[PDB]
Amino acid sequence: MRVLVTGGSGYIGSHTCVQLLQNGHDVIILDNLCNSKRSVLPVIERLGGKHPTFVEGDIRNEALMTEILHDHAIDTVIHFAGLKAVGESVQKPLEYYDNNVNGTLRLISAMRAANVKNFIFSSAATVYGDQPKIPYVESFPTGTPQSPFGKSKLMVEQILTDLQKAQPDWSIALLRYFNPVGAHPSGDMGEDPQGIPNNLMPYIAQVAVGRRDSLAIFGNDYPTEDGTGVRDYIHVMDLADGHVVAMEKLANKPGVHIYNLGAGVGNSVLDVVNAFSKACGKPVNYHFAPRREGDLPAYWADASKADRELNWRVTRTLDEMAQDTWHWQSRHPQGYPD
Amino acid sequence: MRVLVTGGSGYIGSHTCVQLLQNGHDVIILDNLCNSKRSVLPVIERLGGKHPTFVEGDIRNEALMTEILHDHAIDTVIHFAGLKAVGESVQKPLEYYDNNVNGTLRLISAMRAANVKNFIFSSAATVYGDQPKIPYVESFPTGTPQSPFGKSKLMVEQILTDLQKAQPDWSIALLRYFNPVGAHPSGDMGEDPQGIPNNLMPYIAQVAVGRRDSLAIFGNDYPTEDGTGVRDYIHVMDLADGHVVAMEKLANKPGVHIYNLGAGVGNSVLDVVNAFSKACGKPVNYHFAPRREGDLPAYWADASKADRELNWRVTRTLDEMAQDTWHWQSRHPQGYPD
Ligand SMILES: NC(=O)c1ccc[n+]([C@@H]2O[C@H](COP(=O)([O-])OP(=O)(O)OC[C@H]3O[C@@H](n4cnc5c(N)ncnc54)[C@H](O)[C@@H]3O)[C@@H](O)[C@H]2O)c1
Ligand SMILES: NC(=O)c1ccc[n+]([C@@H]2O[C@H](COP(=O)([O-])OP(=O)(O)OC[C@H]3O[C@@H](n4cnc5c(N)ncnc54)[C@H](O)[C@@H]3O)[C@@H](O)[C@H]2O)c1
Ligand SMILES: O=c1ccn([C@@H]2O[C@H](COP(=O)(O)OP(=O)(O)O[C@H]3O[C@H](CO)[C@@H](O)[C@H](O)[C@H]3O)[C@@H](O)[C@H]2O)c(=O)[nH]1
Ligand SMILES: O=c1ccn([C@@H]2O[C@H](COP(=O)(O)OP(=O)(O)O[C@H]3O[C@H](CO)[C@@H](O)[C@H](O)[C@H]3O)[C@@H](O)[C@H]2O)c(=O)[nH]1
Ligand code: NA
Ligand code: NA
Ligand code: NA
Ligand code: NA
Ligand code: NA
Ligand code: NA
Ligand code: NA
Ligand code: NA
Repeated sequence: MRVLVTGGSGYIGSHTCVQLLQNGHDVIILDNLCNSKRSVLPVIERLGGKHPTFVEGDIRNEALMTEILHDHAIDTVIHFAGLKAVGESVQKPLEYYDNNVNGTLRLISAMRAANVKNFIFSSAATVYGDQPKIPYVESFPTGTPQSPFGKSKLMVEQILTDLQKAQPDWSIALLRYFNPVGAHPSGDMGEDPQGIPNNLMPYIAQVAVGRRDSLAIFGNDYPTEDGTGVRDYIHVMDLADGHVVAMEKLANKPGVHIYNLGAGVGNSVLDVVNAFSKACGKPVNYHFAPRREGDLPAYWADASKADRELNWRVTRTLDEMAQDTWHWQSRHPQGYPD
Repeated sequence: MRVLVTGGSGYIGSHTCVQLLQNGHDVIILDNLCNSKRSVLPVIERLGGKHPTFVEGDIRNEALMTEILHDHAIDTVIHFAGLKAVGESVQKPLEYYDNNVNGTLRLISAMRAANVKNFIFSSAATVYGDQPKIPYVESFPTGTPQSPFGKSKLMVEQILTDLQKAQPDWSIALLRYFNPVGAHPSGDMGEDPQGIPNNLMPYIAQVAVGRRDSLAIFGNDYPTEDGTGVRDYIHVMDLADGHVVAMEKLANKPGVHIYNLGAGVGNSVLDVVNAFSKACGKPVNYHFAPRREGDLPAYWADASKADRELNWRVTRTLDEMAQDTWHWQSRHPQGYPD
C-alpha cells in the first residue's frame, strides 16, 4: 500500500515505518522535525530494508498535505504527528490544541480534498479519563482528560468520528495506546527524548546510563500491591506491528474502528525498575517522591478486541522492553546524531 | 473601550454593536460575510449613532487578526463569528470544527501575540448536554452535545479555560446563550436567515409573512404541559445589553466568567406561536410533525448569577420578542439588500 506516515521520524512512527517497509509497503514520511532528527532516516531505511520517502513539512499546512497525498497517490494515512508532553501542555495549551486538533483537522481536510479515506490515528488511554473500571474496554464511554494534551486527543477522536458519520466510506482506526516503551532489537533505533524525559522508562535509562542520579518514584501510597503506580507497558515493536496489521486489515473497511493497544496486564513502577536493574546488571538508584499531579493509581488495557478482530496481540515481554531500551541507550548514549 | 467584534455583522453581533456604540465604545467589526451582508453596516451606524469600523476578513487568518488587534489598539474582543446551523454541522463536520474550533484558536493566538487578554465568547446552552436538572445552572458539569456544532462550542470553552489557566491575567467570559429571538425595536434590523430558517421564531415569521404554508411543530408528545418543546427565549436586545455589561464589568478581571444568558423561564412551541399570532393579528398556521432528532423536551436558564454578579437581567417580554420580529419581518420582507 501507499501510506503516508506523519510523525514518521518520531519514536513510534520510526519503528512502524521499519515494519511497514519490511511488509513491502511504500512509505512516505512527513515530519517537521520538531521532535526528531533526519539522522534516523538512514536507520529506518537500513532496518526496513527499503527506502521510505521523506518530506519535511507540517501537518498544519493543508495545501502541502493535499499535494503530498496526491503526488504520491496515497492509499492510507497513519497519523502519529503531534505534541505529546503532558506537563508542557498545561503550561502551553494553544500549541497543543493547534498541533493536535488543528493539525489533525488540516490533514483530514487535505485527505478529503485528495479523495483519501483510510486513516489511522494515534490515540491514548487518557481518553478514558478517571475510569475506576479496569481494565479499560473500548465500549466504555470516554471520560474527561485532565490535560490539554489528553483533551486534544479526545477532541480529535470526536471530530474523526463525526467526519466518518458524514463521509461513511471512510475507514478510521482510533488506536488508543497504553505505555509504549522499548526499542528496535538492533539497539540502533529507540526513543530519543530531548531534555528531561517525562516517561518512566527513558528516565530509568538515563539514571542507569549515569546521566541522572536517582529515579523519582511519584507516590508510594497508591492503592496498589506495592503502593506505586501501575500501567500497561507495551513494546514499541508490538505497537509497530499492530499498526501494520491495522492498516492492512482495515483499509477500505468503512467505520470507526477503536482498539486499545496494550499488553493487557499491569506493572508497577518498582516492577519496571526491577526489570531494568536486571537488564543493565546493576541496581537502578531510586527514591520516593510525592504523587505527580494528574496521575491515576493504576490501569491497563483490555486488549481482547484487537486480538479477536485483528488477530493482534503483544509478543514482547517486560524484560525485553527493558533490555531493548538498555541496549539502545547503551549503544547510542547521545541518541541520534545532529 | 476599543473592542473587536467578530461576526459583528451577524444577527446578535449587529445588535450588540449598536448597543456598544450607544455606550460610546469604539467598535471594529470583523466579518467574512458568509452569513451577513454589508448592507447592515449603515443601519448599525445609524441606530448606534456612531461609526463602527468594518473589516472584511476571516477569524482563521491569524496574521490578519493580529494586525487588526494591534492596529486598532484593541482592549477586548467579543467573538460571535462562527457557523451555527446544527443540522448542517452533522452533514458537514469539518467546516464547523474549522470555523469554530480552529477559528477561535487562531483568534486567541493572535490575541496572545498582540497582548490582548479580555475576551467574550458566544457559547450555548447545548454545552449542558442531556441535563435532566432544569433550569440549568453554571456550576453544573458540562455534558456531551449531540452535534458537531455543540461539540465545537464545548471544545472552545475547554480550550479557553485551559488558556486562562496558563495565562492567568486573561479575563474570559463564556456566555451561554439560550434561545435568542427578537429584533431592534426600530424594525430596521433583525435576523436575516438565508434559505429555510432552522429556528422556531424566524420560521414562524416566514409563515406569517406568507412565504411558508404551515409551521411544523416537531413533536406533540413531550413530557411538557402542552406536549410541545419548551425553551428559554431571550430577546436579542437583552442579549446585546448583557454583552455590553459583561464587557465593561469584566475587562481586566482575571478568570473564566461563565454566565447563562436567558430569561430564566420556559415557553412551549405553542406559547410562541400564540404570541406571534397575537402580534401579527392573525392565526399562524401550524401542524404537528415528528420529533426533530436531537431535541430535548424542555430546558431554560437559571440566570441568577448574571443578575447577582453583573446586575444583569432580561427586560423584554415574549410579546415584545414576537412583536419586534413581526415588525422587522414586515418592514423588511426581503431582509437586507444585496
Ligand atoms: N510515547 C507515548 O507515550 C505515547 C502514548 C500515547 C499516544 N502517543 C501518541 O503517539 C504519537 C507518536 O508518539 P511518539 O512517542 O512517537 O512521539 P514523537 O515525539 O517521538 O513523534 C511525533 C513526531 O511528530 C513530529 N511532529 C510534531 N508536530 C508536528 C507537526 N505539527 N507536523 C509534522 N510533524 C510534527 C515530531 O517531530 C515527531 O517526530 C503522538 O501523537 C503521541 O501523542 C504516544
Ligand atoms: N442565534 C442563535 O440561536 C445562537 C444560540 C447560541 C449561540 N449562538 C452563537 O452566537 C454567535 C452569533 O450568532 P448569530 O445568530 O448572530 O449568527 P450569525 O450567522 O448571524 O452571525 C455570525 C457571523 O459570523 C460571520 N462568520 C462566520 N464564520 C466566520 C469566520 N470564519 N470568520 C469571520 N466571520 C465569520 C458570519 O458572516 C455572521 O455575520 C455564533 O457563534 C452562534 O453560534 C447563537
Ligand atoms: O520519573 C518518573 C516518571 C514516571 N513515574 C510513574 O510511572 C508511571 C508511568 O508514568 P509515565 O511514563 O509518565 O506514563 P503515563 O503517565 O502513564 O503517560 C503515558 O501513557 C498515557 C497512556 O496510558 C498517555 O496518555 C501519555 O501521553 C503517556 O506519556 C506512572 O505511575 C508515573 O507516576 C515515576 O514514578 N517517575
Ligand atoms: O420549525 C421549527 C423549529 C423549531 N421547533 C421547536 O422549537 C424549539 C426551539 O427550536 P429551535 O429554534 O431550533 O431551538 P433550539 O433547538 O433550542 O436551538 C437553539 O438554541 C440552543 C440553545 O438553547 C443553541 O444551542 C442552538 O444553536 C440554537 O439554534 C424546539 O423545541 C424545536 O423542537 C419546531 O417545532 N419547529
Ligand atoms: Na450525512
Ligand atoms: Na523533550
Ligand atoms: Na538518594
Ligand atoms: Na543527542
Ligand atoms: Na502555567
Ligand atoms: Na441559512
Ligand atoms: Na395543514
Ligand atoms: Na434578502
